[PDB]
Amino acid sequence: ERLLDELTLEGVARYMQSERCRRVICLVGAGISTSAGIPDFRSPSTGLYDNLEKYHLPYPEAIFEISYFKKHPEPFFALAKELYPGQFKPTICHYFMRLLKDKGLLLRCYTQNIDTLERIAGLEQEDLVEAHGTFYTSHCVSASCRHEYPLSWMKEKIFSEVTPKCEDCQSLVKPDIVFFGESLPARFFSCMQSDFLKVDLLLVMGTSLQVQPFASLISKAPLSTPRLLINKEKAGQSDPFLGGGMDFDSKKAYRDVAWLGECDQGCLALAELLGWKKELEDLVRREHASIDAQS
Ligand SMILES: O=C(NCc1ccccn1)c1cccc(Cl)c1
Ligand SMILES: O=C(NCc1ccccn1)c1cccc(Cl)c1
Ligand SMILES: [Zn+2]
Repeated sequence: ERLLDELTLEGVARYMQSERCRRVICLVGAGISTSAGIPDFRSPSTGLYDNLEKYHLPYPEAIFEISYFKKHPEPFFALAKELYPGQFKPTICHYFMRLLKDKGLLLRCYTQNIDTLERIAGLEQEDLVEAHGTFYTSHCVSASCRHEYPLSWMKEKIFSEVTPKCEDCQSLVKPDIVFFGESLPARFFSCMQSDFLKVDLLLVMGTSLQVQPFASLISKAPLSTPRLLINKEKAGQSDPFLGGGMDFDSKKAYRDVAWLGECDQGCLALAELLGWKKELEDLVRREHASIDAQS
């Protein structure tokens, strides 16, 4: 009746190595980068919204909003200095996605994260839909210029506490983040339209599937497509209040599996089942060593 022979990680692994599973879409959120030292600035425990008094804001969310930013970019860039990572070292989860790419299984990774770790882990622009944008590149805001600047340039400006201005036209330069008040990139909708005709497996890692329209991606899968959640908490189920949600646990469940724990440990377990654990270990050890050894 169903593509998975059982609703377990082992069933998913068996399906993945069957001839029926050729194209995997990953949907990822902040949970895949916390072990890298990047806080989930949507979890209250990080306390982002609490410390934001030194920036003297009209309301807390204005520092994440596009119009305020264009009028007053200094608070955003001071906060960006405060929150700048000490290192950019992707996680076992990120490299698991790189292994998917290497094995010819990765159709697309849709990410909510702006932290660039997918790119550092070796996913290419074509592999990625950065649904909420990214720090990886920045652009002059003037429509007639749009000069692109890499993260190293932006970092130099942020740490020297100089507001980044375009070298060609002296306009403000903004990281390619989707600020509040901007629309998600057109790439998100056009890729969605094409990719979900083609997907054999949805791997949902490190996201509670609460932010829209990203969360709605799980309902774009074909009805037969298995969907594996690797996350500290079960998520994406139909909300009993607000009227294609995940069904892990009912008598009617047939394709959705929940593996509850840290994303790294779930990806290690899945890799072990697939026979990839040594490959993943070697890839992570050498990439981490190269990052640690940046001189
Ligand atoms: O996610 C953030 N900062 C970490 C980071 C990641 C990659 C590159 C630079 N910074 C971040 C979130 C909200 C507001 C600001 Cl201002 C920064
Ligand atoms: O989450 C979003 N953007 C990321 C972000 C990070 C730091 C500062 C501002 N925005 C976002 C924006 C607009 C609509 C939606 Cl649905 C999400
Ligand atoms: Zn410019």
